[PDB]
This record gives sequence, C-alpha cells and structure tokens, in this order.
Amino acid sequence: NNKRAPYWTNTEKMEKRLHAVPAANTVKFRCPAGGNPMPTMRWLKNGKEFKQEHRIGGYKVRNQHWSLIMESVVPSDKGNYTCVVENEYGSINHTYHLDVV
Repeated sequence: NNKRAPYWTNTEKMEKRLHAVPAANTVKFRCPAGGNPMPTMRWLKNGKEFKQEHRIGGYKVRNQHWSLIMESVVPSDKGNYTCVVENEYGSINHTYHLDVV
C-alpha cells in the first residue's frame, strides 16, 4: 500500500467542465480517481495555484481524494478549473470550463 496512480472513475467531462460558479460561494471541485491510498493532486485555476494548506475562506476535502471543496468569494471571478492529479508513477492534467455567474 504505497503511492500508485489513480484511474479516473467518473468522467470529469460530464461533471466538471461546463459548470456554474456562484459568486461569493464555495466552489465544488470533482476529480474522482480510484487508486492507492496515497493520491497527490495539484489545484490550478485559470493559471492560479492554491495549496490545501491555505484557501480563501477555508479548505475542506472529503477523506483525501474523490471530491474537494474550496471557498472562493473573490477568486470566483476566475471560472477556470484544472485538476492535475500526480502520483508516484506519473502526473496527469485535466482542464475544465467554469462560467462566472
């Protein structure tokens, strides 16, 4: 049980690309990837990176992987979300198109 690349379970193309981001609200980030118990993922929004250790208003993640919720009241202006999940066997990148409402 170490770090092993997680295979995407749910298509992000059908639940992450075209989405609706409510201004002054928390952003729902989905990146389901079944794999080992050590999944590493980077968060990039419109060319901006945000560490889980620090988030606008707070940071919450389910267990460790699958779903991740971040609070974006100001950054919401940027409706570009790209999920890059890295592992000990490689790094993957995913782009999503959110719209500011």
